[PDB]
Amino acid sequence: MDHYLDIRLRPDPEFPPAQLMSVLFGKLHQALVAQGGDRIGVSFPDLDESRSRLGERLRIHASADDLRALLARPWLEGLRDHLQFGEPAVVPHPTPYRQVSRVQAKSNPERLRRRLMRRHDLSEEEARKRIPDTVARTLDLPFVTLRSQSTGQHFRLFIRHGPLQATAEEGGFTCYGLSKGGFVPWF
RNA sequence: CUAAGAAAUUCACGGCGGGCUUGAUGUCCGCGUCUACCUGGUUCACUGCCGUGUAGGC
Repeated sequence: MDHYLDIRLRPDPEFPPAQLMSVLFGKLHQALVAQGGDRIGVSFPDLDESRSRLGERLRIHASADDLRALLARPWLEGLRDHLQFGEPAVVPHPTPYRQVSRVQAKSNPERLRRRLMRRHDLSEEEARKRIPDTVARTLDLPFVTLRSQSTGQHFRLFIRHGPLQATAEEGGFTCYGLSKGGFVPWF
């Protein structure tokens, strides 16, 4: 979209940058659910996929002026000191097919044992013998702390930038989920 | 090529007993331990679509 807002976090000695990225993402999710718009894209530049750390930048995509003003205010609700955001400028158009989307993994076999026991396959000890073992525990690289709101606990969130094959531009949804679920123009 | 050249000391045994170390004593006075400080990077869970497996929500 043509309403991008790059945000560059100011270096603060008291706070690590991912600890503020989690608060920025939480305020963005809370005030993005609160509006009437449904598909508002979110992209993560400065990605650095060699040292396994998320970037210090963040951009939005919303095909309106009033909606992009609402989301310029939304991620900046109350903080006003740690963001140091920019101005909405006219975007270039390479669009190299890069789609950013959520992924999920299973590292707790006891939840699978609970689901096996108390929902479908009513047993006591067949569950612990049959499938699980202390092996094949997955992992995913970009972490977001993301404390919950509606009676929840601290749970990570993992995201993937897709294939950057520069051949064409396939149309997709702007956002599926909290922030991003589709393709965005990548710079 | 040596004050050279050689060589069986061998046997036995009862050290015994007796005894009052005694009393006496004033260690004793003094004292300033001060000063400063980010545990923090770090709670990958709960429960469900689902016969596995692998999609999703917060």
